[PDB]
Amino acid sequence: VEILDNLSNSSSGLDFLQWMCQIYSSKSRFVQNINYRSIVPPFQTGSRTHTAKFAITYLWSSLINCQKSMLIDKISEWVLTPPFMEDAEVWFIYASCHLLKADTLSRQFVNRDIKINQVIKHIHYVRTFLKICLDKGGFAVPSRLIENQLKSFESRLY
DNA sequence: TTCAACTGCTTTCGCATCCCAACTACTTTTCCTCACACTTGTACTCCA
Repeated sequence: VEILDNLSNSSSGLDFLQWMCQIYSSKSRFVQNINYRSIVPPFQTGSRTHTAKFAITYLWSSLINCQKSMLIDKISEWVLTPPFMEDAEVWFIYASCHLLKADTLSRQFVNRDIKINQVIKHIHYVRTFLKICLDKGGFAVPSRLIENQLKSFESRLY
């Protein structure tokens, strides 16, 4: 919080969470037998079947940071690369990155054969990443309320 | 008097199970720093 809420010559905290998720990337299994001294899982380590909290804070705070910069392609290219096949929160973020492109591009700037179908691609990415998010374990989304927003992107498109 | 397998031959130079390692633990190597129980007088009166 100190780098982001300093704002003077700041890295805004996002290059430091990038530092955390580079050198503490460890897909190793949690051996669950040794007594643990000076480490604890739920806030500072990142084993297999547990995404690290600095990893998902790097995903939330770079989606929100990219929204406020209006580069979403570059986060959507990164989230593509790690298919965390053990959790639903990364897939909700990956579904929500495409919802933001499907939100931004659904203004149409007229009152176009390529402007149409690209939004349909992002709408179909949301409906298929939210489905695989909901098939996983516990991450309860307002899955009705998001469908009201995807249809609203298409009614503006028609 | 014939059928059917065993048969060597196509060119001409030069190209072309055992080991290791990871990280985190627990442990040993010792050396340094003090206390805890014991005891005789002395002190303050004790009873003669």
